Amino acid sequence: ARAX
Repeated sequence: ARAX
């Protein structure tokens, strides 16, 4: 999500 935010990281990927």
